[PDB]
Amino acid sequence: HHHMVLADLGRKITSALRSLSNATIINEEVLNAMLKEVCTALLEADVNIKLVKQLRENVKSAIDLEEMASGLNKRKMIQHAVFKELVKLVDPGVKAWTPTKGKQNVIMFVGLQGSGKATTCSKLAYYYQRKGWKTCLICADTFRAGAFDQLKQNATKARIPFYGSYTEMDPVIIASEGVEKFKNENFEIIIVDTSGRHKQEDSLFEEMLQVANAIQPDNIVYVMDASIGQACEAQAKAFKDKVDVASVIVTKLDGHAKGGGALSAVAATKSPIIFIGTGEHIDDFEPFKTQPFISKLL
Repeated sequence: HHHMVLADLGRKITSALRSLSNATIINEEVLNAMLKEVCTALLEADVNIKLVKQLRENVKSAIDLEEMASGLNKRKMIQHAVFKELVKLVDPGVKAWTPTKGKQNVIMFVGLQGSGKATTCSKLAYYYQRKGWKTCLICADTFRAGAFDQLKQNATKARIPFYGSYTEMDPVIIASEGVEKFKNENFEIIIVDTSGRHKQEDSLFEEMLQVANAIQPDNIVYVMDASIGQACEAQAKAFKDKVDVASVIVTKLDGHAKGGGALSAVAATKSPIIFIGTGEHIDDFEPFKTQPFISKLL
């Protein structure tokens, strides 16, 4: 109830919908003033103006205040048209990849520097661990001088089987031998962590494709820092074009107003968002279901 990670965006939208429903008479002047408050609320959440303009057109096209046939309550329709369009804004419109029970699902992780990818790997492995999946963790991370220590102690947190090496230098052979070990051990969720000290987007795609060709994963997850706002559009579009199955986890949605713009930016690229990072705890991780996400927002 507006305790959401997008609460400041929620307070502004509800007040616009609350003011509209409480209008003595509903007309186009009251409707236009409501969109102005919502369209501004989205922009202050760093939503791209192109997305905010398209939202306004979709709302006015769905509403036909001039010819209102019997039985229709406009005020309640005005609010759902806003609600229904807020769902489109954060929905990629593409069915995400899901693991198959009884099969062996290899999932590889990629992410830039300062994205929380290393800890986000632990949350997904623990997520499937509480759901009854036989899960594991592989740290194919080279040259972080502590990436394996972080997994060694983070896998300790959720008692998750982990395989990695301090000394071995090729990430391709660490992930391959890691997937080979756990595949023959009948694991259903095999999570491979790649290196996180990548600053530019091209350096990520080199290691990403090196490790992917060897282990042949069933899914590749891009972990994005939402604190960059609508600038996620460049990252989302680039990563999706260079993989077969693309999925995006968004972390650091809290502590900044740019979270709502990052979600709509990745959704605009038609990249499936599969999970949310909302804070620092290990159970602070939840899948991205758009309709419950927007309904609780309002």
